[PDB]
Amino acid sequence: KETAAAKFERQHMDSSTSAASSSNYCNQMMKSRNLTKDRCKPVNTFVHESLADVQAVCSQKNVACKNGQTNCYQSYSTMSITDCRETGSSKYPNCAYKTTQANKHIIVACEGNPYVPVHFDASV
Amino acid sequence: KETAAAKFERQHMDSSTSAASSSNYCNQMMKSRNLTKDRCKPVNTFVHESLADVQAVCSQKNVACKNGQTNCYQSYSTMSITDCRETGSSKYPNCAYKTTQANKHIIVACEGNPYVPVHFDASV
Ligand SMILES: [Cl-]
Ligand SMILES: [Cl-]
Repeated sequence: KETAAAKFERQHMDSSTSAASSSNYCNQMMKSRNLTKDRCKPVNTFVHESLADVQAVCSQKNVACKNGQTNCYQSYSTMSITDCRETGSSKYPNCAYKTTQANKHIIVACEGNPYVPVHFDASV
Repeated sequence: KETAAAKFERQHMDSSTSAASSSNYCNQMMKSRNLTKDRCKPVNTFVHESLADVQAVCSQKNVACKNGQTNCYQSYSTMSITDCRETGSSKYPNCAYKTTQANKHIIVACEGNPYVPVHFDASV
């Protein structure tokens, strides 16, 4: 079974680009990160910063998570991110995503020792 | 019982300002919109555009909702928004919120006739 930290990395980290460079970024990334296996994951955000920078958010601003838990942290700085969301034309096994690039603060839930990101809560 | 459309308006519309003008905006708005009754609502976004402009999103870009439903729409343009999230010092009945102002696309779930916003899903 995948650890929570490893699942966060697979679903939400893309440090190898500064930004989404085209409308096809999401289609490609959702497939390659194995997020379209038995169904199309409806919504998923990738963060274009180093793993270290994202891990560091866990000691930044403590804020409530949408679900009411208190282990969420908001990045002090904006980060480059890409939101991927299924379009109307999307139908498994032919998943289809809209790619929206933005520079926003991220909010992650953190857990464990080491205390690292385990869920992507939202961007602001 | 409050209708879904009316609840969306109360929780998410603030057309009377162009933007959050101070760190105390959220404390004031969460109280006045009755979002701290029996407990502090952990997270809440206010949109600083006209009601008409937000309603119009329901005929803009159809995208998946985070929960997998297909009745979400992403605004074509960015809008002025303020995210309110409880801080560590927050303890009912003394709720305390961090105010974060941003200009971002909004994503809302729409329902009904008229087909209007009933949930705020996320901002991008
Ligand atoms: Cl996500
Ligand atoms: Cl919200």
